[PDB]
Amino acid sequence: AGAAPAGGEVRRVTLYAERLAGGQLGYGLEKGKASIPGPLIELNEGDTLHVEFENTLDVPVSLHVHGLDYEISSDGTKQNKSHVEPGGTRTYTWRTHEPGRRADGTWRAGSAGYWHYHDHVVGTEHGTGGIRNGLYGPVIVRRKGDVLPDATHTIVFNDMTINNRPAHTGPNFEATVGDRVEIVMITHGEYYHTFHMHGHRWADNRTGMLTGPDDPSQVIDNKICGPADSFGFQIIAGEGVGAGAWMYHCHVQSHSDMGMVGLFLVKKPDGTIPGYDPQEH
Amino acid sequence: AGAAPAGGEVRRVTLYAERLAGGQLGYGLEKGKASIPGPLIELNEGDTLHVEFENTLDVPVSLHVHGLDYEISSDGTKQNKSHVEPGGTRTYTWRTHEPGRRADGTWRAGSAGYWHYHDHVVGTEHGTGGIRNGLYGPVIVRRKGDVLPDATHTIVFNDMTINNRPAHTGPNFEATVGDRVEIVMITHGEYYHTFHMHGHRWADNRTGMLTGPDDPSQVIDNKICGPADSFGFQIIAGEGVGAGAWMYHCHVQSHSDMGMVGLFLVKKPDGTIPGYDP
Amino acid sequence: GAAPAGGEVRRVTLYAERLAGGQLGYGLEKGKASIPGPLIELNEGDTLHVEFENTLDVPVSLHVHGLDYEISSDGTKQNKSHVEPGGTRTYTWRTHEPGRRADGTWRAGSAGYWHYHDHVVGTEHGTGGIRNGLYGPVIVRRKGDVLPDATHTIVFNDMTINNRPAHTGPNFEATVGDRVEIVMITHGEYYHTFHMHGHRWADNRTGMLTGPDDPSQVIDNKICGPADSFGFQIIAGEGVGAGAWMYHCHVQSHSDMGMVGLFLVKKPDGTIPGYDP
Ligand SMILES: [Cu+2]
Ligand SMILES: [Cu+2]
Ligand SMILES: [Cu+2]
Ligand SMILES: [Cu+2]
Ligand SMILES: [Cu+2]
Ligand SMILES: [Cu+2]
Ligand SMILES: [Cu+2]
Ligand SMILES: [Cu+2]
Ligand SMILES: [Cu+2]
Ligand SMILES: [O]
Repeated sequence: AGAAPAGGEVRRVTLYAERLAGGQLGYGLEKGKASIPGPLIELNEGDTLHVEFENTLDVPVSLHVHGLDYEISSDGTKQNKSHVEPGGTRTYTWRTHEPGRRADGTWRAGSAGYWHYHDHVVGTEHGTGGIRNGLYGPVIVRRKGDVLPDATHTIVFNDMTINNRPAHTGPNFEATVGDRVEIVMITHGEYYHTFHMHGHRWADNRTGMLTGPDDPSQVIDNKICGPADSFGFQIIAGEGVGAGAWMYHCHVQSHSDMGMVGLFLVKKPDGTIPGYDPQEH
Repeated sequence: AGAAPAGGEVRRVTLYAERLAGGQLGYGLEKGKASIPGPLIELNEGDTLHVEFENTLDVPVSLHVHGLDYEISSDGTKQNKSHVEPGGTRTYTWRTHEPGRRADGTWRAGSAGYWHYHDHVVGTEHGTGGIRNGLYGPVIVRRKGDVLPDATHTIVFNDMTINNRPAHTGPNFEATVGDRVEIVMITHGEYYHTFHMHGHRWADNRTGMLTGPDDPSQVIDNKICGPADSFGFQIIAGEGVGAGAWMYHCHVQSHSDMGMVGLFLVKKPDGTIPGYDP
Repeated sequence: GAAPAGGEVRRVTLYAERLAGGQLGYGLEKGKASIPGPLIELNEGDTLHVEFENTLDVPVSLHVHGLDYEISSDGTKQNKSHVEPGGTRTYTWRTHEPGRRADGTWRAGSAGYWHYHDHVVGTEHGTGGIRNGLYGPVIVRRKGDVLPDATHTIVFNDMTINNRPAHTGPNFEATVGDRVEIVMITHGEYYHTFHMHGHRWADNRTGMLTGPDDPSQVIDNKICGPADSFGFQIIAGEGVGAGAWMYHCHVQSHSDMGMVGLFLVKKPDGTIPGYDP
């Protein structure tokens, strides 16, 4: 898909918090297309995003971002009078920025990386009940020259669920051998977990690729993660291992048993998966 | 900026273990002056420090540090007769070393970082009564050319508290927009936590800040941590996000909800906090 | 000294058996099983065929982290690659050197501190097979890697170190100045914080910085949860001297209840000063 360009476009989008089946809550880019996870927000460093947000719930909701620049007005908390009342609208405003030398000669970390947004005022003032119900979603902020993927898949460990799904309902994601798949992995709630993928590995750093033969970042297939931790990577599907149904799961042993498990379906060029007996789950 | 010198002085300090109000145990720089956490001890790589310790409790205590060089005699553990009787005194010596190449020709990591000290002898032989009641403190060992801060603030997640404080008592931490703020973050006791800061982000490396455009240290705003973990960072306060009461909190949902929160009170240059009730 | 560049096809026989005391483990010969299992060491490019035998009365299997295996070597009941009671199976592991793709991007190497474990006993994620000790280490070395005087594996399995009864180590001995490798794996149900007295290491691939432009953190305390694996190499007693150098999980209760051990660093004349158990 090429590579990211340099940023600096004032983007704007519409966001709504809606009720979902089963008492669940979610964000969507249009009324009635709310999902869990929320819609993937993607940005290039420099970009500015106005988020026009409406609350269709009977309770106040908010919209709070990790890792992006925001004045306190866009804090998204009761503490800075920045929530959205029932039936209310409010425009939030996020900025990103590039790395660069400061006047004291110290490097200013840019805004790039794998981030998230969630609610901060439902249930409690730290968003506990809203986060549990599914008011969360991913934010990617690229830097110029970042390799771009063929696909992007978000995997939130929210307590003992994957993306609030029922135990052992995945989700599963598909690809084809060689694809540049990207994974965003976020964690929410009470518990710590350990994210693990069969047959694939990545570098523990911003992009999940090594920069080169002098990138000392370690190569893992298992990452521990806690509430609100976010990381991402990109892998080449089946690189060095082939097609097949490739397990991902939480490696905390009671958590894969209770069903924090899903499948990375990496397919041959003809769309088949060898040995994928769908009844092996 | 104005950085940290090279090291290699011999330094000396007096530290006491005391009871404070209501079952509290703590280290101080002089008597009566005990604090939780204990006093910040700061060095530059290669400095030797001679801690002249005195136990003022009616039970044994020790002084044990992370990451610095000490010889086995200054473990601060009962298991090798390093603890201190009630009323006793003992000098613990910690050393620091610069980075450098070795005998076999590999690079030997400097003793620089964000470290800590704690008791190892109260309640149990791993300091479980002593860690739980406040007998811990921060340690920073600066390299050469380390950027120096305007202020330093220690945040310790000691099981379910920040600095053995009551629930929902901060601490709160003040700065002006533009101040170079260093944060010493230590976890202790029983729970993993995940450290969070509103509006501010830092590098997951030694300094908390990147070396330049080839430093691949991840930039994060949320860090999982477990007992005896120590990291730290420098951020430019309200840089790119402005003045206001910026929350920091354990992002474990019940933990924040149960009071593991405090406010980073950041000022416009006139000493006021937009949107906050001072 | 230094590790070579890989490329051999290496064969080995592997056995799952019951141990005394009702546990389970892997060995290289029959009656020689161990918890953890034996250390498997590879160079980047090395292929290893694992001639594997289930001597247990239930399906066991072998599943590896890090390495390149085809879905046929997956080790899961899910992909029908577990081994029935009494059966044999060859699991094949490959490794790859790093290198730049036609992509232009940089492909990471198989090198690392890895581990194998059972995926089919107890449950279909090997929870009962890991619990009773069916686990063990792997070190894939990159061309030129430093090689040590010793390697020791410390597995945090729930609240046991190497499935050992509480407060019984294991202790490992060394002489001042030795180069000592530690493989640290965690398994099971709990998070942990692995800590060593008197010693520190780099939080990167090898546990040692490349030099003064390696920005890696230096630590002596690392939080790890089920299936985490890492390693390092420390110079024994470096700058700190001989002694009984304690290592433990740093969750207070976990240390209190026997997740402790010792790193016994001898003076060259074999004395460990002031040590008396
Ligand atoms: Cu928050
Ligand atoms: Cu989990
Ligand atoms: Cu948050
Ligand atoms: Cu200790
Ligand atoms: Cu917490
Ligand atoms: Cu300690
Ligand atoms: Cu698995
Ligand atoms: Cu533990
Ligand atoms: Cu596994
Ligand atoms: O696994």
